[PDB]
Amino acid sequence: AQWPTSYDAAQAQTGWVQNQGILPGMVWQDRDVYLQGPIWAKIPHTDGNFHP
Amino acid sequence: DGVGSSSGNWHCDSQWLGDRVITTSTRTWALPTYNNHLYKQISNSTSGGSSNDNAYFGYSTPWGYFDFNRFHCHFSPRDWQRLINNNWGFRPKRLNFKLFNIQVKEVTDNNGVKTIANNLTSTVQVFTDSDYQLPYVLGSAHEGCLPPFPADVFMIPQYGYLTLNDGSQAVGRSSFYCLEYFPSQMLRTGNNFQFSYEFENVPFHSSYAHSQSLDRLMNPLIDQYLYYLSKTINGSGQNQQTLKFSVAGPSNMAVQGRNYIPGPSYRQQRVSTTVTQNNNSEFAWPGASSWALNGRNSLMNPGPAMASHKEGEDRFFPLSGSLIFGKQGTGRDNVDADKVMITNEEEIKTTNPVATESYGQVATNHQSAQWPTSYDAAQAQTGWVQNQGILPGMVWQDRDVYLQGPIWAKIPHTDGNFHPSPLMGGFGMKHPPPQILIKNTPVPADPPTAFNKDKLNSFITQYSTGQVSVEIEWELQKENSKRWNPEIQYTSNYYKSNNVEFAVNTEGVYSEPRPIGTRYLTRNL
Amino acid sequence: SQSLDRLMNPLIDQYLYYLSKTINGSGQNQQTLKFSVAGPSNMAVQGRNYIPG
Amino acid sequence: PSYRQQRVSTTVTQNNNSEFAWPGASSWALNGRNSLMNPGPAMASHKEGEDRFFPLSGSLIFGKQGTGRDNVDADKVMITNEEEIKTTNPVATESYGQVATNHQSAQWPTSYDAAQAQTGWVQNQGILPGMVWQDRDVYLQGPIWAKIPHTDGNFHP
Amino acid sequence: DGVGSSSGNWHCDSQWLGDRVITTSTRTWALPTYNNHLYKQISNSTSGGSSND
Amino acid sequence: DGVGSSSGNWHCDSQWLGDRVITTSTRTWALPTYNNHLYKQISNSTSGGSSNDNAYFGYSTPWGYFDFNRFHCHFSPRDWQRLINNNWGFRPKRLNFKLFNIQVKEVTDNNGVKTIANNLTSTVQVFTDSDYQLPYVLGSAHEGCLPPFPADVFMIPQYGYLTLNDGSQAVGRSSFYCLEYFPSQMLRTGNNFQFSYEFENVPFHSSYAH
Amino acid sequence: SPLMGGFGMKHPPPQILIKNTPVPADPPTAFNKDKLNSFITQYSTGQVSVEIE
Repeated sequence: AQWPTSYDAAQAQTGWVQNQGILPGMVWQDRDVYLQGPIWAKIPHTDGNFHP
Repeated sequence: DGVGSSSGNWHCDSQWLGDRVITTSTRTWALPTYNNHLYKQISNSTSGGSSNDNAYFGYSTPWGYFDFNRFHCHFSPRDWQRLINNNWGFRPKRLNFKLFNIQVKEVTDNNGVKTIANNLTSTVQVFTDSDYQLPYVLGSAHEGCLPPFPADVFMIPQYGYLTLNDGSQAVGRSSFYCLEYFPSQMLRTGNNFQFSYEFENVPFHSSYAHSQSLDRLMNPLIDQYLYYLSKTINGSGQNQQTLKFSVAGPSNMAVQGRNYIPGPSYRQQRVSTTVTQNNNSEFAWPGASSWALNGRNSLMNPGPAMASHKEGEDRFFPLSGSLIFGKQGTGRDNVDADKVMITNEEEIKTTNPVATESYGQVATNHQSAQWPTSYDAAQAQTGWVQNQGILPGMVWQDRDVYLQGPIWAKIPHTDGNFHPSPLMGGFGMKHPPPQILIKNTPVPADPPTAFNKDKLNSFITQYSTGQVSVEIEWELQKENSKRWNPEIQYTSNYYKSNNVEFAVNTEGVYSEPRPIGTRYLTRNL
Repeated sequence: SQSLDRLMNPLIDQYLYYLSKTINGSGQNQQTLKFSVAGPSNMAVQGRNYIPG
Repeated sequence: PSYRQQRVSTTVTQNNNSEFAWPGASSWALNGRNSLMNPGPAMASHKEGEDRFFPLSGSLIFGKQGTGRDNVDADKVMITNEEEIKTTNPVATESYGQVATNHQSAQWPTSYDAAQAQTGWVQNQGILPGMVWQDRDVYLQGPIWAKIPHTDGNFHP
Repeated sequence: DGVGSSSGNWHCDSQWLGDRVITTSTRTWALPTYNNHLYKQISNSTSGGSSND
Repeated sequence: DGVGSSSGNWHCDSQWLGDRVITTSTRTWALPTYNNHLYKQISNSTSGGSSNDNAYFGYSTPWGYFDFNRFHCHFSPRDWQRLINNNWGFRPKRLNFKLFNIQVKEVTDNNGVKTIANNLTSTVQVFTDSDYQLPYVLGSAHEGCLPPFPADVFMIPQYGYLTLNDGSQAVGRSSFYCLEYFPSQMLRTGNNFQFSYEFENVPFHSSYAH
Repeated sequence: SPLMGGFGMKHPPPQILIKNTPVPADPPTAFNKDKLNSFITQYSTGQVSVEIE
């Protein structure tokens, strides 16, 4: 709000989130498979992965 | 049945054992006739022309349901104090549910005077959705729970559900459920109903606060064997670039290397309880920080567990990042701040980011010196991180539970989820306690003496009452801390007052004066 | 057959409050704090346990 | 995942002629206190073909034998580099990628409404499904173990 | 008979098996007094003069 | 339950043995609805401005209690004469309590005329504070005991208790008790209640003069 | 020994509490979260027997 001096005061501002990573409490569905689509894939042999 | 015999007993107490506590609650309920025994399609168009964000399509059913998904339904205030002052964690194990002492009454309203009489031959239908084949509405923090005070008589809420909508219209994928399509038994006089359920394995709720912060886990006496960049120029300037490194360092704890980082964040607008400090503009929706789904904006209600405010300022709260309860007798439309109770998660500030602050800063360019040409050279620039997703090495605490807060929620049946702890607090399960549906069996009035194929729409006015008992066994996690100084404990204030806290007033109205958390004891890390 | 933002009971209010007004309107020094119950008519601001992926 | 770090060159003449160790540090805050994002998420130290660049605080820096403790030169310290994990982890001093920030549209009724496609830089990216990464390497002079903080939740501790 | 006891249950569902399906339906009925407990002879003449058909 | 069957009997007499006497008393009681099923905070301020000596703070409950803590509740005047004219001392040993023949009535008061009818499906809740977890008010010489004459019908008194007070105000140490926080069972039609108790060892009362 | 006369005990005969179970009147057909304050006017009567040796 105002408080000592004037220029310091500023209204609430928001920004757009174009990319969002995983957060706790998130839920989602994986991509659908198709009759012409692939069946399986090999998970790369790495130290870590998420939802492979 | 009969004057000299009952169909059920008292059963209202709490038993404390070594590592277990068993709570039993008994209440008296009243069940009216809902929707005149009809299923009705409902939508936002039936309540005027609203915005796209509030459009819905669903059905209202003549059934009622039992709700005890709140902690005060099972713990007395003193029992809650015993739980939170002596245990590091707790979790439900199994529950027992009983329905008994059914009484069905019929009402006649002729020429003004109203008469109520017993209807001994009427029935009440009860079933449990143990296969989770119906929409689950117990995880939306709705009213109609068992009253916290055992002496109160409560009304059973009406069951309704929503499905897919396009504005106020439906689509072919929308589902219609008839609750009479579930097994129906024939009952005699004096019957009772009961069933048991076992809670699936859930983690203990963290009913403690951390005595250490994530950025202060090092030894304050010993240096690290790691170096950090401390100087880039000698100072003065023309061509003074250099690279100097230093050891950190109890005197430079900020730049020390660390193994773990604070959990995820999602920026919320900051609101002050001192109204003169807020901006002189209407910002509740404009600065709400919401999320969108299929073109519909939904408020980011509490959301990720984040610290409510920085240290030394409890007058600030996130716009929609905290649970807000209403005081006893508080209205429902545009009430003042003194009529509501705003919770704060200040305990988790040791591991979770502040809800009204940026997660941190990140580099947004490549600093470069002169090199061929001049305009190409640019100083280092950073940008604010307003939302940060999960990163490896992240740690966080979940939202606290409250005496007036919800207990459990149903995890949506989807392909994937991450850390399915309910955002309003509690235990998230794939198979939560099943919904218990109840309804009065319709009793038609006198039909005409000539056959008519239309369904009957003239019934005897009836309602039912009875007693309901729910018993839940909880597992306890004891504390074995080596802390020397005394801990912080929840306690009542000795100072005199007109009324006793968590009691009834002169008019006989029970009230809960403040919200009670669970994080009073402390532990390291 | 259900959306993540429409999992609540459309007939029963929540026991949680949300900030609904910050000024009385007109202006010079009109800051205030008003809270409300949501609310089948205000499903957007209801508290929820899970969020989209 | 990634978390942008400032890029510093071992060739001092290539760096900006200004004092930036704290100002461009890329830190995180807790209870009003700023703490350096010391090494942090495991990310590739530099792009291929340039080992003269290192992240500001994204690498373990050991001291040589007999090295002092206050304001020592670069030749007195040993800067590690995680160049091996560049096959799966993002470069520490680069953006994770680009994302769309608007709706491209053609003409349609009126003119000013029309807008070309625009993209923005992603400086920090959290965990997403289908992500894979390698953890930070261990060293002969490095630590062996650590205690996971006793909290309600953590990810990949 | 009695408030605490019923004489019948829900029994309304359908069970699907390999080569069999079992359907169960339960409804509530109302039965009035018909014809004032009398048997009555009826004919087309009692409803006017109709055709031979 | 039923016309042809009762749930309890006469049981009103006194048996004299060698060194023991057994007294049995049966009375008919009436229990109204107290406090409109509410718990109410009470204090001296609610009854005007009294002196500091009479200040109090407590609660009134919708419960009633049974009182037989008077000698005429068990001894007839002739039985009392037999006791005091022939014995140097006496003391209680054990007691048996029974509640039976419960009848719940509902009252309708429309346009003046009052009608009373049976409510066969209603229940009455009874419990004993065998752990002494509630304030004890039977040792204050209060009214509401069983009438000395067996033929009299009496009203069950309302239960209330007091706690710590500072004038008409309360303090943090004050306790609030809810009687519904005790075990509650589901009852059918025609039930009865009974329990036994053994008196702890007490000295004989000196029923003599020196 | 009680000053008004009699036998003083640490564990005297326990208090026996009794109450009529409330029976609410007809509730409204629309849900309301407030506790019910409309009950059927009732009272109870019976017999009590106490035997002391």
